Amino acid sequence: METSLLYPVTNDQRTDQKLDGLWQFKFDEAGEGEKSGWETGFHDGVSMPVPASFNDFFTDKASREYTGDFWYSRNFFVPSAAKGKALFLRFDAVTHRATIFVNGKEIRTHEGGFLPFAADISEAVKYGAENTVVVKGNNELSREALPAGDTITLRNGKKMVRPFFDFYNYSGLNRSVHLLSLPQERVLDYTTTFALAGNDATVNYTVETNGDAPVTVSLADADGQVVATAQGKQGALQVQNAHLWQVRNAYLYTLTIQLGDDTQTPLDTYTDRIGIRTIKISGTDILVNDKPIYLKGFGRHEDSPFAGRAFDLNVEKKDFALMKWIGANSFRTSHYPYDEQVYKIADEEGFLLTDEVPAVGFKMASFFKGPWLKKLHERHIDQIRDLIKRDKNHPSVLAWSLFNEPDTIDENAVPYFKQIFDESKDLDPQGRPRTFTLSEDDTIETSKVLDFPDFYMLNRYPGWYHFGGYQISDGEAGLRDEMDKWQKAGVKKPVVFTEFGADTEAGLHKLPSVMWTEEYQVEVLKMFSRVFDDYDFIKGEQVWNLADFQTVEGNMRVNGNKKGIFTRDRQPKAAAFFYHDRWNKLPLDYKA
Amino acid sequence: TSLLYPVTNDQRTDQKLDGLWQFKFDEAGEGEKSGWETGFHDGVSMPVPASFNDFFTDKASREYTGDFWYSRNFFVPSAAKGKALFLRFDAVTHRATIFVNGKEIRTHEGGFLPFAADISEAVKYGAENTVVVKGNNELSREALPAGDTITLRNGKKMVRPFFDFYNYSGLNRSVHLLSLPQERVLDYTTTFALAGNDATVNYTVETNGDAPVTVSLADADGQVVATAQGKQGALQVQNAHLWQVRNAYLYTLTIQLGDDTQTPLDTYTDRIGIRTIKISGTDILVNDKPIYLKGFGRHEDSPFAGRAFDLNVEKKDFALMKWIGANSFRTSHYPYDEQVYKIADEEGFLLTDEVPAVGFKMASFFKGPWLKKLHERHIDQIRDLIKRDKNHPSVLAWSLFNEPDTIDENAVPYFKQIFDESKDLDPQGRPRTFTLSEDDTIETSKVLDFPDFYMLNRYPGWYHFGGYQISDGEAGLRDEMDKWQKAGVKKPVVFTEFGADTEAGLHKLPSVMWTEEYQVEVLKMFSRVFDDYDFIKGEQVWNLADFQTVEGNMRVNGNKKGIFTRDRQPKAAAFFYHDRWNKLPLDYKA
Ligand SMILES: [Cl-]
Repeated sequence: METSLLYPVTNDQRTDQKLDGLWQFKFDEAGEGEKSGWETGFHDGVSMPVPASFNDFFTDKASREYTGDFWYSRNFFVPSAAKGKALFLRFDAVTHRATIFVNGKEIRTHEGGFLPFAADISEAVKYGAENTVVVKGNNELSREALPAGDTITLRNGKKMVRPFFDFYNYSGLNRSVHLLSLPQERVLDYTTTFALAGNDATVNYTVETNGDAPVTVSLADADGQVVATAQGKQGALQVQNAHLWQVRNAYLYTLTIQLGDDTQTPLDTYTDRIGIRTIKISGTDILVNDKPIYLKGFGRHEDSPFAGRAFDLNVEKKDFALMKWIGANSFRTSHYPYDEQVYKIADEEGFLLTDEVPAVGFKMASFFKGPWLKKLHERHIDQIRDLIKRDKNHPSVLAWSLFNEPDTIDENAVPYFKQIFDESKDLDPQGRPRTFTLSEDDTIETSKVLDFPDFYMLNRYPGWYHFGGYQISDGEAGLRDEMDKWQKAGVKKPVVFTEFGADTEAGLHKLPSVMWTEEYQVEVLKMFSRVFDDYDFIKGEQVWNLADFQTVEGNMRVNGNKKGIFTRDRQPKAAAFFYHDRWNKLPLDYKA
Repeated sequence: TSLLYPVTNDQRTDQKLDGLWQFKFDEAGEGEKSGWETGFHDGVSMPVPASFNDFFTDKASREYTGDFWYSRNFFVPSAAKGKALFLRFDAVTHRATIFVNGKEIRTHEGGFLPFAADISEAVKYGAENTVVVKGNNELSREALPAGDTITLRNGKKMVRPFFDFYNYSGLNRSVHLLSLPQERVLDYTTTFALAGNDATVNYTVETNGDAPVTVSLADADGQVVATAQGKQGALQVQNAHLWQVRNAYLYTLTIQLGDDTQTPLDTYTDRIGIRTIKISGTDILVNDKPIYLKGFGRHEDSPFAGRAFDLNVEKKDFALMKWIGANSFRTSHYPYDEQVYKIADEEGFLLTDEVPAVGFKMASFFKGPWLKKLHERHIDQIRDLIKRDKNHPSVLAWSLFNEPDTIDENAVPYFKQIFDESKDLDPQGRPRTFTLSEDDTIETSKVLDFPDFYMLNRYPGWYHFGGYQISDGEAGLRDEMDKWQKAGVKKPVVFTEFGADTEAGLHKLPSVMWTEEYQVEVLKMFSRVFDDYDFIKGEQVWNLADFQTVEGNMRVNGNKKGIFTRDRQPKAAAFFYHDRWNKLPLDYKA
């Protein structure tokens, strides 16, 4: 029930100072952190950068694999000019679980390590003095929290995780920490939808505030020129001769919201950039601004060698440099909400994102049978609400993914899907498509939930998990056989392939190819391309993965996952040049 | 005296002595004073054929320089009493003395051409006998290939070559025990002419007696199509199947000694291809049509045998060269095992046969007292090479130096002499040439009148104008190509080295030197240049596969300029040539 997830801005009514830097850090295996006073703060631990996953900074494995309570400590200054304002610490992500103490006093908890949350500390600090913030984070996985997984205990006592997902359990203060001072009466939320008529457009907005003061809304273009204004919390901004936002061709207008009448100084100002564009599913078409498009891309994680799962602006800007070069125009934020700065860059660069909530693991290799479904569901729907509230105004969000590879064959999955889909059908004012990925075991013959998603996202791995090597010929025929069945039943919704590919160890070559070589990656991708091109209802290809990424140790995991088109260092495998050639030859309206 | 390859029939036997010999180093030079020439069994087992270097875990052995000893027992059949008995050594790198049953039979200089020892009177027919080989692998400016031997401050001897490849040494090729007739074929020659659909093989036969000679040619199905009598003669082949590039057809030649009445005294058989080679101004003509050369760039180098011939690697190297569209290669920088040419003959490849005249330059050379003995051994190894490989249809040209220092005006007497003393050795009179290094250019080279066609070694984008400078390196190469064109070049030009070290697995966007992408970028550049000039009639890239090399800070475990890895898998540049070369016809530029 987060009152507001607006991204921090700086103006005369709102301040935002980052608390990033080095913190004190201590493990707590015994769980006696609070018994012995760590919540008042400490400086007898190890320095830990923020934001950063804490796991890879340690040379010993038990610390890399640590599972339990852990503590971050820091001092921060509160200016005396802040007295009277609404004061918040905004945590952009604490994986997975956090209790926040300021000066020894408990402020709040939070569940879910991938969305932001703020702590009202207005009453917990001395103004004009140094205060202390302590974070008691937790790490464990259970089937009652997203991402789904288990926590086991080695015979020697140490806890460790057995995830139901691929990626590594990178943990800790994974994203920035802000100190905010906001007006007492302020903007909490706003919403935008768009309509196009001829060369003109209309933004339809609403604004939520914690009070009754008047609301002025003003829309300015790229050069600061005001082009529409309106009064009140509902309204319609008329933009004549609009500059539409276009795939791989962004145009962003600045939106400005202010509280007060013209006898006041503005009691609050908020500011955000939005793109004027519309998204419709029509038949099997995905329409952006009423012309069909064809998705090309990935397939991503937030993973980097030094930050773990933490947001790094350098790695993010290179991922976009690469993705623009290679011809992509879309990617899915698998398998969890990304740092907010990523959606701002997709807006700036004209990319189409599939925003995913962290519901991986709904799949035991009897899931929906059990009793952890009650608590799991609360957290799932709550994480879906907060995700849609945070990112709804980004032009680059195209669709919401509400599961990843859930067990759709279990008939008991249908009551759960009915509930999730019912409870979310109206969260997004733009009413974009809501979907999920179907795993390989989940086909037109075996899935029970094919009626729900607004378009289809298939995860197919012929040539890797099935029909590998010289059997690849049988795998293509068996995929063509499935795609034949969709066609017969007459798919009325678009189909998008969202995973496929091949683990590839850069530098491994063979002629002829063998699984794991660079040549085999290309043969596999060429094979998929031949299938995609032979069916009109296939409307996009998102390969797995963009880069190689870290993973839980295992005998099938050559240090992480290696399915990337690029290495973890962000350099290209042979498959990168394949797609660089294919994707820059496919137009935006491919198949139409 | 005879370098014919061994064959098996009723007059001639041939049995390999390959396998595990005994082996000992002789750093002191006491082996003969110690009685080792009588054979020994107190050393280490060593495969033959194979270089001995890579079988030792200590660097002192791997790098050993000096006298080393091989010893083996072998059985001489009773049935062989009365024939000419021979130990034939296919290659002993670089120097050998041969002992049988402790008796010194013969010595040999040069480590890449075969020699035979007559052991007819040194054996006990019907029992075991001993063969011991005393080898040496020192280098000096008086032997090919050229280099120096130094002593370290700790006494140990170490080689410092004037060439790139590693000093792989020992019994690098098979050892045969031969049984030959007392009167036998020693040599033969072939030359060809064409006329319509008919051809003429012009042969001669060298013998060590006066018995009559009888030559017959049969086609691939065994049908006889021409006979002749006499030590000189001409076989008339009606409606001949010509030997074509990447399209071989081989006739079987059979030489037989003795008149129509006696038991046959000797039989010798070989496989030849009917085809002609002419340099017509600026074209290379095979069967009177112009060709365009594409290929490598090779070494005899494999992980486990070293320099030694390994038939598995050779058939694999050939499988790859056909896959990639190539049709030629140069046996840099020394004659190869004789099997390489027979496969070349069966696969219709064109070979440039190179004598180990490498390292004739320092970092001058033709201004030293070593030339006199160097030249002795040089023109002798030229004679042995042409005598051995004459009759192969697949040998296109002879290469008499690799990267000699032709800038000094003193190279000119020596070239003059080498080129006069080889003038009339090859009966087919194929073109004689050599490679010009980066420093030897139209502006600076003093031996440009000698070669029959020009072989160019250029490394823009690697040893000069690397990295972002590559564009200035391309411009300089076209500069030099403009000056050749200005100088009115009348002989053909073939690029025979160019390329870039590449560590398989190193990727960068944009590229940096040593990555797979940069190599493709460099090879594309050279291609752009080659295609804008008509006198350029061939591209032989360096190198086919990563090969081993002396240790140095620029050698990342050997040379890495190879299109394929030392294990013979492709780098990205493999697929660039696979695309390009399989689209250039055999008559590109005509
Ligand atoms: Cl206070």
